[PDB]
Amino acid sequence: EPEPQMVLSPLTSAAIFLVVTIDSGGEDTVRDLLSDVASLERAVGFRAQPDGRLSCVTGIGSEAWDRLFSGARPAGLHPFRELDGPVHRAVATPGDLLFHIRASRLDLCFALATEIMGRLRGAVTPQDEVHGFKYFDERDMLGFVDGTENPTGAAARRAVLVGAEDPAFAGGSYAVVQKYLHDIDAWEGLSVEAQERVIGRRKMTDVELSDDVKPADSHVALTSVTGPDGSDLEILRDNMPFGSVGREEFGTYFIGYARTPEVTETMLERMFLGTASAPHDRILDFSTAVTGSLFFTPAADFLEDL
Amino acid sequence: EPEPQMVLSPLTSAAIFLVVTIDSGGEDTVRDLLSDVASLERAVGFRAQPDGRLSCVTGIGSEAWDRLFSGARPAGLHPFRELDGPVHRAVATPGDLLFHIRASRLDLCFALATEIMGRLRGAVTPQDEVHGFKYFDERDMLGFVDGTENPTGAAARRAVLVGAEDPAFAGGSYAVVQKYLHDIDAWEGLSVEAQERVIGRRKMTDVELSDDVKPADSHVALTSVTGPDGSDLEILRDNMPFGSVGREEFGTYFIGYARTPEVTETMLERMFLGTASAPHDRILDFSTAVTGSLFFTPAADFLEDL
Amino acid sequence: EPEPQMVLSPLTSAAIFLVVTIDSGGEDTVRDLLSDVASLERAVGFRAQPDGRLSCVTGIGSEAWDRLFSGARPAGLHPFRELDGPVHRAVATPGDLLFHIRASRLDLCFALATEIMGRLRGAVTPQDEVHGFKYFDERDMLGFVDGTENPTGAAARRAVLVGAEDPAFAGGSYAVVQKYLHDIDAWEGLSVEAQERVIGRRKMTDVELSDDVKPADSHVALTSVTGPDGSDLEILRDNMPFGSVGREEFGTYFIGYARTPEVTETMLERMFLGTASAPHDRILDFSTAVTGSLFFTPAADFLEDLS
Amino acid sequence: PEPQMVLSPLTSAAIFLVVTIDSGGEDTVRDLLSDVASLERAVGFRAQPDGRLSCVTGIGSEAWDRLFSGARPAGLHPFRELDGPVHRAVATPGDLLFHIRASRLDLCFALATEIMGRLRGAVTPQDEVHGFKYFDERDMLGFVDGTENPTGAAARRAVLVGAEDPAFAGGSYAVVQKYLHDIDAWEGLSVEAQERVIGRRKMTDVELSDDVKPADSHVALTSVTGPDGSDLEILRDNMPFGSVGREEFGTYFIGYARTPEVTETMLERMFLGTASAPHDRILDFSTAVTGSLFFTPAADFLEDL
Amino acid sequence: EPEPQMVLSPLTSAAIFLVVTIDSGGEDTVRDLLSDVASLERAVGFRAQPDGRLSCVTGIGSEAWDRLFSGARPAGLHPFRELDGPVHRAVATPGDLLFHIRASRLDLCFALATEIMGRLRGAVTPQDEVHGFKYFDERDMLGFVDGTENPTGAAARRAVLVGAEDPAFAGGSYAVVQKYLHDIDAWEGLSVEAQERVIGRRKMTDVELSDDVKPADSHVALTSVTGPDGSDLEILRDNMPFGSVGREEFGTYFIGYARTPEVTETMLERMFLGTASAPHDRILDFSTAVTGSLFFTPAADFLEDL
Amino acid sequence: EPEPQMVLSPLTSAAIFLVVTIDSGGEDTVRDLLSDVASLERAVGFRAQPDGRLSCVTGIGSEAWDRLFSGARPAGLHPFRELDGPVHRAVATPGDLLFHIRASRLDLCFALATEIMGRLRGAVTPQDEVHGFKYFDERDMLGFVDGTENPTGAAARRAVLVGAEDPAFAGGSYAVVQKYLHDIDAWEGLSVEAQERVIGRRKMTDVELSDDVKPADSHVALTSVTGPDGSDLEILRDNMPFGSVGREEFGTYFIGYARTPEVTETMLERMFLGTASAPHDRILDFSTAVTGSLFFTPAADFLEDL
Ligand code: HEM
Ligand code: HEM
Ligand code: HEM
Ligand code: HEM
Repeated sequence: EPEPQMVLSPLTSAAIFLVVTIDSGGEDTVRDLLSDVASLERAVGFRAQPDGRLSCVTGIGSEAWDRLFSGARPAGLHPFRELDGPVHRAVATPGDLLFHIRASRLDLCFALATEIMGRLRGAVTPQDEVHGFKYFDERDMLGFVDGTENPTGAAARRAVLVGAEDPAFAGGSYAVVQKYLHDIDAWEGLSVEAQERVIGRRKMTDVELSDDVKPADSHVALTSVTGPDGSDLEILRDNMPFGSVGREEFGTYFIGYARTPEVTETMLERMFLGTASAPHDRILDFSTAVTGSLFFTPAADFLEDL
Repeated sequence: EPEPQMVLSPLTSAAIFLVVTIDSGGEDTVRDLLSDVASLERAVGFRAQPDGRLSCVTGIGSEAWDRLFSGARPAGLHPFRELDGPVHRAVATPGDLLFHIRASRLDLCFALATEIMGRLRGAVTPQDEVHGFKYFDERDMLGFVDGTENPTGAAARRAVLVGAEDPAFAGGSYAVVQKYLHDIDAWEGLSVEAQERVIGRRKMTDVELSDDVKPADSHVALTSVTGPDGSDLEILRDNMPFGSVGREEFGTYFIGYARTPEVTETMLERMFLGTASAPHDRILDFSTAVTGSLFFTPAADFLEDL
Repeated sequence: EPEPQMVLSPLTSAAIFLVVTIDSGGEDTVRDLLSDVASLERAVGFRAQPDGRLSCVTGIGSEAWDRLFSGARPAGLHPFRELDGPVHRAVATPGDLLFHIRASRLDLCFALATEIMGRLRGAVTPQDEVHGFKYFDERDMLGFVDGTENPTGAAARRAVLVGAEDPAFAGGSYAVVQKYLHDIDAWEGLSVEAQERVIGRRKMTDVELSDDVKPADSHVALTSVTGPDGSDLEILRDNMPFGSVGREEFGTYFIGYARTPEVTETMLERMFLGTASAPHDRILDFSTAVTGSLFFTPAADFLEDLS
Repeated sequence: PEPQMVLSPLTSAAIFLVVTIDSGGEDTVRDLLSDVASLERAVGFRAQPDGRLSCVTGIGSEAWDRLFSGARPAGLHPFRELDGPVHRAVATPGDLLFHIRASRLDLCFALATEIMGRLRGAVTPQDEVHGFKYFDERDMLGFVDGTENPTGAAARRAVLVGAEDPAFAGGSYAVVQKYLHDIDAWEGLSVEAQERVIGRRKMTDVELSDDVKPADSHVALTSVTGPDGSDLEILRDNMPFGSVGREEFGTYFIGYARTPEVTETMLERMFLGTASAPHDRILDFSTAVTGSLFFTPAADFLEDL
Repeated sequence: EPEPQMVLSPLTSAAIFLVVTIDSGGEDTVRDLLSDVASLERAVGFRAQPDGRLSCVTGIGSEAWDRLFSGARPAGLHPFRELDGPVHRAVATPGDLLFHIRASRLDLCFALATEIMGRLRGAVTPQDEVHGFKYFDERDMLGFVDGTENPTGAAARRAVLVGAEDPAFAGGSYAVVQKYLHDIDAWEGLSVEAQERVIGRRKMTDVELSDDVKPADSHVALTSVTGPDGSDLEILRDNMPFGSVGREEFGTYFIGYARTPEVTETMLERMFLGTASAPHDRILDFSTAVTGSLFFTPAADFLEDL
Repeated sequence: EPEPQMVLSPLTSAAIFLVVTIDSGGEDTVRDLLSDVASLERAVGFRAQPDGRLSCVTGIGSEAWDRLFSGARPAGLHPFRELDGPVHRAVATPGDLLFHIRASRLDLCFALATEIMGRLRGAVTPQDEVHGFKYFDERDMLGFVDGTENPTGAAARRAVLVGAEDPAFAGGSYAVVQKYLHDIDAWEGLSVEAQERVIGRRKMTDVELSDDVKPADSHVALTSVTGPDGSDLEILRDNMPFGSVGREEFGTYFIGYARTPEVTETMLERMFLGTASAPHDRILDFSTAVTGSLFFTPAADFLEDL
């Protein structure tokens, strides 16, 4: 079988998100790193066995793919599609490589990132760097438990991993990243009950609102998508809080994995463009996307055979 | 193909056992809960990732099944069979629903139980509620390590999960519960060596007694059962100590999972009714069963498709 | 230099509260136990070094004291004073001995309680037994962080330990216990904002409400007491949640330590009888006291020097 | 007098927050200062036994005059800029210091949010650093950092203001400097060369013998004996920080002492050098980008506002 | 279908290595133990659930196999082959039974070893006993991170477990043990850079040296073996530091598992005898092997069916 | 005030006991180390803040003291007094320096011991080296909880630390070490009840036997000593289990601290020589002392001012 990257691994207490573009004539240096990335992961990771839980997921953008590789392309790989809604906008920003680094400790993440960037120095330009941290009982900056309804086990495997529909890239996945900044002043102006109506779940207990009470423009309502078969379309989210108190930055770093970008994009469209019953996702009234990129995260063996 | 409940999950340091009967005209409320139980489990459980280890196993009694569902019944589902032995008696007590809730912390168990009972309020009558706690190095109230010979891996899967013998209910299991109260005064009257002869294992080291020394009326001897094919008949036990010091209650809450109740019942019969070589299980001379109920724990997907 | 009991020790994740009365002619058996209690604590506790954090605080009631001991009495030792307010009542219930047992694990608590009761069997009658457990991020059954404003360090020592004002009992303390049951249905009927106005603190963040917004009948307002010298009167609280889901019991087991019972009683009076600005503590509209007892917890050396 | 948590040990997470007080912001600041310990408990109690949340509040020299009337701490003055032949220790603006520590970053961030929420519109942020533990108590140079910190009574005598200034007993002086390291240059050296810069073995953290230890090594220059012949000591709570993209690999230096003279003597030896050493060799790989001095008063001082 | 021993389990912080020879007429006692070994493992192990991580891997030597069993032999089972190189020698020493005991605590290891030896007393002669301990961030006595490049997941399973090539012993594995003593005085005489050239990896960061800088006589170079198929030949190593400061013993206890001993032996030959480009492994200039034994570790069910 | 060594620190899960004699003309090297010992402790210890709990207590023997220092001697410092009882003998063995190294991890202990011995190499001869480990719930090799009645707080300070009775050495303490080997075969021949009568406490629960049942020749009875004022004379014990399964070594490494050796010696005399009511300590019927040494552990500042 093909061996996937750690795209199915659970949420950790620390994360580093690193997005870079490949400079002119940097292809060679990048290809060398890509073949050594798993090697670097073990080099750092083994030091903190067995509680370290260091992993790195490497993603490659659409434009970057053509510059790096000859032959077949992943069927669903394309640039992030900008969504200009009536009120809210999902922007597309540059990104060739994604490094999604997770561990139970930030030091492990930072050490690995140092090794990666040390090898890439002079071949890449950094676009974005976010240091994520767990906030209390798995909460986001809005004060709600975040990640509850992530699929697990076989359900996760079927939702995330590329299969027979694109057999040359089986074991791969698609990652969509968006950096969100929150308007905390406005958010804290709402009552808890009002906030619950925005999300679609109880704040403290994380219990889902009943279908009779759950608004149609609530986050949970709009991101609940059924396919033609009537089965649920699911994504795996590894969102992390981040921020800077001085600059009044309180953020959610969104990352979602899916076997096809169509699933994530459908959810994006419902959020930004709305449905017949909802103008847009109410969460966006308190959340601004400042980045937006799409990457293909190939199977581990693909990177190694370079 | 069918996804079982957490019937194969290991012992935890905290547990809540909840047994209720369904009131007249409470069927509708119960069916609604049953479809939401896994949802409630995640809602509470996700807060304490990743060390929480919160799980809930839901069981349905024989009489309750007929009230709740139409169509096929699990082949082995029947009311708990009372055993009136010459000396000791295994009583049958009322119970329609079983909630076997486990976590590494009691708060998680209590929180989930609160949500379940909050939804069931006015539709059910509580019969029994036990808060179990780990006692030293996996000991019971008799001071012996308890659970040692539980099957693991494939052996556990084959012993616990319903398979091809009842294909419509594959992935299900049968749970037998008995609340035992111990006569500690009498037990502590025995020497350690005498106690070892009752159980069939060394007290401190938990090493099994050799076959030449192990009495025929010892607990280990009587609960060791070989089937017609010569293979060992096994059950998975999740026993928890409980008690109240003031009321002089020192208890073992027995729960055993098996793919067919015949296995558990055979062991029960040997214990209470005895064999040709043993009058009864010597453990019963220091243990009184005060409850007795049998439940079928269906596959997770069965509950969800309601 | 007198050695106090673990009355200054922090909150743990598990606790057992045990209240018993001494039967007729049980005095001798009780005195023997009291001299061995610290010994039993070590016997169980040492097994779980160093994360066990097993402790037992032993308290003796007013009536019980006279039955047990011959000489001087602690100056502030008296039976719990029942408070019959216009609406709410703080009941006084029987209790001769208090065992406040804490550890990081319930097994340690249960093991010690077993040894104590095994020695006391036939000499005492159990009045109350509560198994307390930590609830999330130090929350009570009302869903609020509970214990925030407990004094620490020197402030705790000055607030809790008997000193020169009663030198024969220096290193002792006074414990007031009340078992509260909560009306969760009524409580969950309120909005979070309304609940915050009852307590006097933000629910999720545990941040105290500003003085301009904090109601006069809020829990925090009424339990804030300044003495004649203008300094704050403080108590050390070791409250634990408890309950049974089936019987719809959601409880707070209140225990407060102070160097004099006057401090705790003042707070009690303000809660139940009210002030000029407040009828009563709004928390009592959702909380019923079902027990009430006062104990003196002597210095460790006092217990050891028996017989 | 009850001191702040200036004697508390190093934690795995820290937030350093330096702000200046805007014109007419004094009132808002004084209100916060009286509530800071209250806010610390509000957040800290949530994580009660593992959390180890603490906040040390420091006040600058210029800020002190704007905030308070009456006596000043004897040693309180603005950070003294040191213009050495080669290296420079810059002085940058800073009125308030918030040194926030915990075993988890969330606790630090939560407390910082509450503090800044109260100070919004009254202060301007100058610096914000999120510190993290790096392996076995290492700094960005790859050396164990904090080994020779005083403990127990020795720490108490070195850090806490006593009878020499009785009105401010239980207080302390904090010097902060944000350092950025030239990792490329540093990693160009052999381990042995690096050891000669620091004055200790890299892996084992064992101090070099006096026969081998260079006179311009970090350990040599920061070893100071007073007129009484006893060692002059400071308590350091240095934390690594950085951003991989911007090539920032930093040490956030913070040192507590009962008098700033001790820290300043060490600073002078580092930047200006001695007769035997031009300067501290560590500075050849380290650039100070901030420099501020604060007085951290006793806890009761803040509360009685 | 066959259940293997814990040969795939990760490194722990404590270990006991026990090598014994079977005395004349001790076969019967040994066979009885072998059938009870898993039983003894559970008896001790269950006490420290779930963080104990107690395991025991039992190995049987070539000569011992013939004395114990009739019928088929594992295809690759033979005595350890002594290697007399020009300079360095890999000695073969006596060993009939191997007990590889691991846990997160030494007490668990010692307790199990006590029970095993208690049963074997008078039937076996101890040859070697080593108490291993974790040294900082997974380091060996040479001060390098040790075990980094161990295979994981499916790769580990394919490298370690006997399969269809010997179907009667599927689920088994081959263990090679060597006790090494290090010349620390000589080693510490080298600069860090010189030490890095001996190993083939950076000392502190554990990052592998680039192929342009990595010497041909470095440890990593010589133990990197590609098969006829062009794929990498891998072994699973569970090396533990040990020693005594007074007697100047600073040791590495080498143990390597592989599906065939040919893999381990190839690496051994390259180390001791060298290649065309390298005289011998430079690590041996600072390391002396004092024991050398080869064992077959059968599937668990093989031991149980005795 | 004088700063003591970590003689009051609690028991840890790992320990190394190191006893050496000073070779001829080794005094200078030893004095240099003694001044650096605290420095070496911090160098290793700080790496594992804050759970490492690394400490080293350095002790100096009577004969060694005269060779190392001029001026005053500790009042109670003398060679270990051999006790030749009717049945059992407490031997005196050579020892000039004691290093009592403790931590929560063995690696820390081993690392520090390496540094100490590295500095002392060629100036000292090792006499004894023991690696101690925690055994279950603070048990010794006899299976009893060991250390229960150790004094704590002020009581410990008054029992252990030299005070005004010898003001020049205030903050110092006296350490007596004895390596005991146990006859486990004989011990396990006794019933639990018989073992309880030997010790004077219940085996499993660690509860002290009542005075009516406690034998006069029990360990607890003989080591209970009251001074002239009727208060108890106490010592602080840091006993650690050790052993080797192959060589049938199951040991207790006894170390006791006291402000004067008279206390420890009184207990020793009662144990070996007996009283009017007891021939000897029954524990000695199952325990053989193979070493015996007495050391003075000076205040920390004494070592530093060298
Ligand atoms: C009265 C309450 C009970 C207590 C305190 C108790 C305790 C124990 C103990 C100490 C052991 C040996 C260690 C172990 O393997 O777990 C054991 C084994 C066992 N018990 Fe029980 N038990 C009780 C009731 C039952 C009941 C009612 C059943 C059957 C329905 C049962 C089935 C077993 C089985 C199958 C074993 C494993 C025997 C073997 O294969 O070696 N137990 N029990
Ligand atoms: C450029 C950033 C700095 C780094 C990376 C750094 C690193 C270190 C290291 C690795 C040590 C040895 C281990 C230890 O005992 O902590 C040390 C010691 C020390 N450092 Fe620094 N340091 C820095 C700046 C400073 C500054 C600005 C001062 C104050 C003027 C200072 C004062 C000290 C002192 C007093 C010692 C202990 C010396 C002794 O008594 O042995 N350091 N530093
Ligand atoms: C003298 C004692 C030995 C020491 C101290 C030692 C140490 C090391 C170290 C530090 C590494 C690099 C990190 C790692 O991947 O584990 C390594 C790699 C390795 N060692 Fe050893 N080793 C020893 C003996 C052996 C022996 C006898 C074998 C085989 C029979 C062996 C096989 C390997 C293999 C296969 C690797 C991985 C190489 C790669 O694929 O990069 N080692 N060893
Ligand atoms: C032969 C090895 C020894 C073993 C296995 C051993 C074991 C024990 C045990 C199980 C206890 C009771 C629990 C406790 O309080 O710690 C105990 C108590 C004690 N032992 Fe030992 N012991 C040994 C040698 C010694 C020696 C040589 C001394 C004195 C020099 C000593 C002094 C004591 C003292 C003072 C107590 C406490 C007595 C009391 O007040 O209850 N032990 N020992």
